[PDB]
Amino acid sequence: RNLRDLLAPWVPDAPSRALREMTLDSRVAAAGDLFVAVVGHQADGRRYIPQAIAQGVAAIIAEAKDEATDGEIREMHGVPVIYLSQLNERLSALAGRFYHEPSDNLRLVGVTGTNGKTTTTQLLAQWSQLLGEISAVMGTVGNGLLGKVIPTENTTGSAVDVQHELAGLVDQGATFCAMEVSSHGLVQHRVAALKFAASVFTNLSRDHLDYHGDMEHYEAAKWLLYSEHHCGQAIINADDEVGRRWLAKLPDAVAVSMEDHINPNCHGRWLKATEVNYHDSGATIRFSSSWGDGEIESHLMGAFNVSNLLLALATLLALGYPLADLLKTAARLQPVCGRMEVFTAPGKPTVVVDYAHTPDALEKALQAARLHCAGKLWCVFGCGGDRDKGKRPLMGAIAEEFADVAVVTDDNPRTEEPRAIINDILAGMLDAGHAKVMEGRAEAVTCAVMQAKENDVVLVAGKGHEDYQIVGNQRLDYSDRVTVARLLGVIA
Ligand SMILES: Cc1ccc(CN2CCS(=O)(=O)CC2)cc1
Ligand SMILES: Cc1ccc(CN2CCS(=O)(=O)CC2)cc1
Repeated sequence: RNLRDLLAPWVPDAPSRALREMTLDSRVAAAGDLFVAVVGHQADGRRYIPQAIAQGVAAIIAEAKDEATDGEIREMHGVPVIYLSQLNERLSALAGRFYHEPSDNLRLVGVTGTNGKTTTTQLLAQWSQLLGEISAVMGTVGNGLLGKVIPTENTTGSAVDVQHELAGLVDQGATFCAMEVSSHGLVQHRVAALKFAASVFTNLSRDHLDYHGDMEHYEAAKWLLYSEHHCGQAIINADDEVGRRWLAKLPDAVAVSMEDHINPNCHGRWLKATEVNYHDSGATIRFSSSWGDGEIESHLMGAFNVSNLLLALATLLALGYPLADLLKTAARLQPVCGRMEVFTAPGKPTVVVDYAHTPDALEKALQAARLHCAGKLWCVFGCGGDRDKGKRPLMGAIAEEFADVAVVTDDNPRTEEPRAIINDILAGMLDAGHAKVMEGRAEAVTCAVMQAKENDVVLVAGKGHEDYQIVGNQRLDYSDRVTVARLLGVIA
């Protein structure tokens, strides 16, 4: 890594310096590093140029605004300081070049939208890996090779971090990466120089866009951004209103629908579910497409996961993965752990474990579960103690309305009186007397599972993958998934 070669596309006469790492943070900037001094909200990195120099950085690249002209090479204490205009806009490209263009050394698929980003990302990574790739994910659940994702707990990734982490995955042997792209990330030019093989839009609609002008400006803002990016093949959910409008303007984009929103007259590429049977262990999805027709046995639950699966299918088809091989591997696609995760056993009720711990998520989960439920829908849940109490009666009302049997139990009561939490939940119900209350979560889960009929579905909500019950100050070892598996005579 040489400063001269790094800047060759932009600054021809740049000094030759060996460079170690690229950083925006003067605190971590060590000897031999390239320190990049940017201007943002409140913060001006050029402030810390002397500190970085004092810490022995090999070179600096700095926002030219007000202090210099574009491409201006200065020299401070023997260290090159090269100034670039609109440095925030160019940071992705700068870092891309520094890290040897990792997006040109694997197949990068970007996924954007409000809902289904995480799931669609995981399905892309899983499915590609089943077809022989070494797949990776980047997003909110974390970054890493499939099955080895390191959480992004409390770390906002800059344009440099994005390129760095992608290069990390390349180094680890990744040939495919499914990346969640946040609305904020796109606007802040954090993926500006990435060569996306495909861009997947789970939805383009947003709230607070009722005025024609606002909708107009939103669309224009986004369309502008996408015109500046290397998006590759566009795969767009046509069940979204904005999606459809965009599809009408994008003859090379792939239209994906499960609600009959494909318009055959355009002769574009398309994929649509023609019928779905939601059964006790997943969904049988019959589909037609410009690549051919087929039938997939998905082990994911609900209509939203049909959409997500179809988006991943359409994307991989667009990228040239053979339909036959995709069909042959579809049954091996699994849910994101504790996200509408189905557990079935011969002659037992179907049990779904989901993380849903808010009123909207609980409603969505129950609505999804209902589709697969020939008999009665059971809902086993509680609410966390020592947290906001407002959701409690709302979750009670939801359980009462969207389930047939509400089983109210404990869920991390912490230091709060467990029964007090339950009372708050019951308060929200029209007929609290119709709900079952059982304390001991394990006991409540058992109650539902052992009593529920063969054709019933039991939703166990609130924890998903979170393998503990916080009672008092103890993080006691407990798992909904393990409890359910044992009750069904299967393995979690
Ligand atoms: C430290 C780190 C955190 C997160 C990411 C992932 N990246 C976030 C920004 S994004 O949404 O524009 C594209 C994905 C990378 C590195
Ligand atoms: C998903 C997406 C990708 C690109 C664009 C902008 N692009 C401008 C050049 S074009 O008219 O050839 C094709 C559209 C918008 C949306």
